[PDB]
Amino acid sequence: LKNTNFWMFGLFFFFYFFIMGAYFPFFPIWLHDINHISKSDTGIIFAAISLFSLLFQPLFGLLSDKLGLRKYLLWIITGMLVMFAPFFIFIFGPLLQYNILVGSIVGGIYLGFSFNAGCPAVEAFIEKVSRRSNFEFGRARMFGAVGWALVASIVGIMFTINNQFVFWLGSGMALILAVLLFFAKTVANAVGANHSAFSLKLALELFRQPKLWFLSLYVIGVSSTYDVFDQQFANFFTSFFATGEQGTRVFGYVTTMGELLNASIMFFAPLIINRIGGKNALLLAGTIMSVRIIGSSFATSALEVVILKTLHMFEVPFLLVGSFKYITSQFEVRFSATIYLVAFAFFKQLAMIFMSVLAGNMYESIGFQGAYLVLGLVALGFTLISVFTLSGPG
Amino acid sequence: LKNTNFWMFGLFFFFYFFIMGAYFPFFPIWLHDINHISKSDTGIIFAAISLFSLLFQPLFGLLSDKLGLRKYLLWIITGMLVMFAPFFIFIFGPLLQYNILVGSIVGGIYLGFSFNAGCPAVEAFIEKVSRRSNFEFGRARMFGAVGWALVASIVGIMFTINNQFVFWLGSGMALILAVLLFFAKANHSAFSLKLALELFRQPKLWFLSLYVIGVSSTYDVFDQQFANFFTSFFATGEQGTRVFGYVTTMGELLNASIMFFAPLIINRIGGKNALLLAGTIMSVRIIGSSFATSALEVVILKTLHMFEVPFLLVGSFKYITSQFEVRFSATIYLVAFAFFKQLAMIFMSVLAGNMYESIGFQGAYLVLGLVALGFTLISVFTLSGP
Ligand SMILES: *SCCO[C@@H]1O[C@H](CO)[C@H](O)[C@H](O)[C@H]1O
Ligand SMILES: *SCCO[C@@H]1O[C@H](CO)[C@H](O)[C@H](O)[C@H]1O
Ligand SMILES: [Ba+2]
Ligand SMILES: [Ba+2]
Repeated sequence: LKNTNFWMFGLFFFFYFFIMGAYFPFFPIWLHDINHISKSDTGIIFAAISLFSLLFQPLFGLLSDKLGLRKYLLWIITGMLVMFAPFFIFIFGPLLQYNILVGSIVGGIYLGFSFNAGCPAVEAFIEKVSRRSNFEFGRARMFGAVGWALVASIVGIMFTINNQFVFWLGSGMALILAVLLFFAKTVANAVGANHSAFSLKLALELFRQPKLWFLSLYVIGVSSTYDVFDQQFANFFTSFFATGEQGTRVFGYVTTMGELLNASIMFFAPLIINRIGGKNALLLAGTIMSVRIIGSSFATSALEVVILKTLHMFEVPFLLVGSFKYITSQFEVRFSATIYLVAFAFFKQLAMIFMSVLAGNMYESIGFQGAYLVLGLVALGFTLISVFTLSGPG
Repeated sequence: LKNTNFWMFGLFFFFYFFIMGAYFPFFPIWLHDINHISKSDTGIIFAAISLFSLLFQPLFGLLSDKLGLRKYLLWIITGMLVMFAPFFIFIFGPLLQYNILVGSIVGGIYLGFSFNAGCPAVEAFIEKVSRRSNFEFGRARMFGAVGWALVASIVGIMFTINNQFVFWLGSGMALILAVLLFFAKANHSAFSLKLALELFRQPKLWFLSLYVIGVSSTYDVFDQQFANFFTSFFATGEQGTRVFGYVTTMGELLNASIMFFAPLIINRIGGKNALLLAGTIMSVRIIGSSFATSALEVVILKTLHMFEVPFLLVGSFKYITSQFEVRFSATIYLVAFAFFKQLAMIFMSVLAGNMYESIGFQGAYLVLGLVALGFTLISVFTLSGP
């Protein structure tokens, strides 16, 4: 309402999703369209993205939650963010062009994990400040969602003109804006509080129950398959458009409009989830997941691929809250700590290391639409197996 | 549009007016409110400010224009700017508190002239880069005006909390930002003694000089310590700087908006009338400040400074352009606008500073408001006709 720390972190949510909004959606276009990198090479890039995510994400889930609460980690993340443009334009870009991809990927994910493994730890850090004060994390998260939307259109429109200055703008937002939010720093009943910790015996007891294994199979079979599908979908999407400018213009307009569609539906989504149930609503996401990949295998027009892109926005709430309420309804509260780590974060990244290579090589071999039928078949395949992930009903 | 040197120098306009926006408007408040310096002492500080300006400004007008074009001078200015905070917090601040003002003023203006005499030379150096390329100086100067406005509100709001870190921010802005702009690296006039001697032969200069000394210097001195007088009308110490921060920021947006449409007015009214209009609004503010009673009344007096500026910037330009030979313009700016104004401001700052200690702010404001309006009435007859 008037909380001084609220604006400190509300703008921090906005100015981080500014740099997040610049990098992530326009990352594959910057590799193929701009850096002229092949489909197999991009497959190697995204495999290394998932590898550093598998290493750094569990390290931050133990740090930020326990010792990291003293703002030390958040400064390190900002230290990398300050040198956003003098990395892509000066270090990252030429290392890829050097034709040695193996040498290049290592140095590439060192600044890459600040968004992949970095963001959940930053979102967990602002989750703690919101619980300490009056302001709610839900309204604080929405402050940043507009920053993701504002950039997506601005980068999409200004890309073909000069992508170099949009990168040169993001680094500045981490420099002139992020530091200002850092110098001005820091009996209670919480509405939602997750003060959890994990151990080897907690994980060993989690391995005793088959519930985890059937859940893991959905995370690997369906989710990882779909997550890999989106890694290089942008290049396939842009191809359907009249010009090179027409591709990025519409792709910029879609992620911006899609975010407003996502937040609007994610709002009314818990009402639906509670009536459908955790298992059934999770499978609702799996159908709208696989229908997009399998629909992409027969894609013919530009307005047809626009309709396919929006499906991703109908999918997200039924999997964000869908995964939450499943663990909440089918697992002990104490186990939730290992669950996110073991399945949601470890098994998903391990599957995404190999799946990204195989699909990346499939675009080089059988093409986009060719690979989409293979991945669309397996995602729908595991979705049909997920109907009987507990016991055979009657 | 896409000029690589435009962004390298447009941001240079922004990040300099960042440090300019920190120092200049909040300089008197840092002396009286913070350093606890008297009105007579501040009068001595501003006299030394005008003395180093009278010495360094003519030296840079000959350097940057001729030899200085090889970026050597711009590097020296940045060398002082890097040590902005380790000067005010470490050297300048204690020297004043060492209750020896004479010893302190000398060392104070060595970094002080980097903004007073420094800025016109920086604005002239960048005027040359704009002339060399596609991008225009008019749009490049505006790039920096937002930097002056962004800081003014940020310093005004954060001052009472910790003024030490805002100073610690400006020095870094010259360090991490200005150096990066250095790795990535028409008025062609000259002046002489005979040009200046031919200038003294014509009475036009003397009548113009009298307006620059009588009216302008009087008004410029008035603003040197007005901020302290303004902050007094406000509910708290926080209320003074908050509104003073909001006013210079809003006033800049009001100034740029009106200076845009101003040349249209000037060309219809004439050069003399533009100066006569600027002088009336100048003296009315000073004389109005002598009877000031409320906080929203002083806010209205502060905005009048923003109504005045275009009628004197372009007002002075078109007068020389319309009543003097193009060759003479080089000396004109040095002789009256820069030398006579600073010489008058050396003594006027001492006398007015001593007047606040003697007859107070409002008291001094009637003496200065009477003379400024006095010279404005004589400028109706003295100044060269339209
Ligand atoms: S750490 C949160 C970032 O996740 C992304 O958030 C944006 C904008 O808020 C969109 O919701 C994307 O779908 C998420 O991947
Ligand atoms: S070299 C600049 C001196 O002029 C001042 O510039 C600031 C920043 O834009 C404002 O225009 C002030 O009104 C001027 O005094
Ligand atoms: Ba949570
Ligand atoms: Ba000029």
